[PDB]
Amino acid sequence: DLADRFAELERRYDARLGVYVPATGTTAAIEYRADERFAFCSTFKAPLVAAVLHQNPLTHLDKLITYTSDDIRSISPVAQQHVQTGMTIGQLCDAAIRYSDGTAANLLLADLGGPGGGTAAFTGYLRSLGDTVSRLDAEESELNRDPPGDERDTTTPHAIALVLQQLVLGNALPPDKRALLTDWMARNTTGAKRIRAGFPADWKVIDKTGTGDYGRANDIAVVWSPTGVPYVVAVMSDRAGGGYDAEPREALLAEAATCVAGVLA
Repeated sequence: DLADRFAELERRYDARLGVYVPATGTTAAIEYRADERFAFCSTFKAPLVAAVLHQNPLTHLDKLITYTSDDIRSISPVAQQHVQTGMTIGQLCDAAIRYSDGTAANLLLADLGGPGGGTAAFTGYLRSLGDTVSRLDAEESELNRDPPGDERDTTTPHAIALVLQQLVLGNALPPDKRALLTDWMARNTTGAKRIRAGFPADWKVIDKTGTGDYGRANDIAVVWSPTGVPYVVAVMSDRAGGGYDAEPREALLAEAATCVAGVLA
């Protein structure tokens, strides 16, 4: 059965794999370790942008945010080029999703306001959507440690898949805001070797990745069949057993996604 295939990927990659695909009118749910916790890594940046879209009118996307060198934390491919000029909220949303810009994500968290530099506001947003599992505790920083077993900054494939489904396919955002989220995810630059690589080229794929130490490698996606039928695919992985320096394995996520594609096609 399907569980056997995922368990075989775990054995082969020396990894823990989590998979969830919400049930639909056309498919039963796919679940493997779907209610086990995995580090968000950068996958929270997609619902983060949704929180920002939700909390403001769309005119807010043109608000210019300025910041300094002291705000550059973690890989920030876009934000590192605009220290002098600043970036709009919309530009930050773009960067946070499409380039996993950490500084962009921290500035969006700030834009949410409230305690913890926005991490509470973000978590409250998830709570609002019906997610009582996921939590963000910590801003982006390349100095962050997050050892296995710590519940901080974690979600579950089940929880994050239901969130993404509400955001992109459901009614959590009005259509004008929904379209921006979808488009940013559709033009992501970081995901070509994960879920995208497990689905035939005639499927549409939009996604948001995350990568971390302990071999952490995640991808959350919405896919559309060649006949236009959408599904949400969350695949999360780590290799806590190999320690801090365990290599993330994108191919694990591609191959999990291949299994999923088989069930859905």
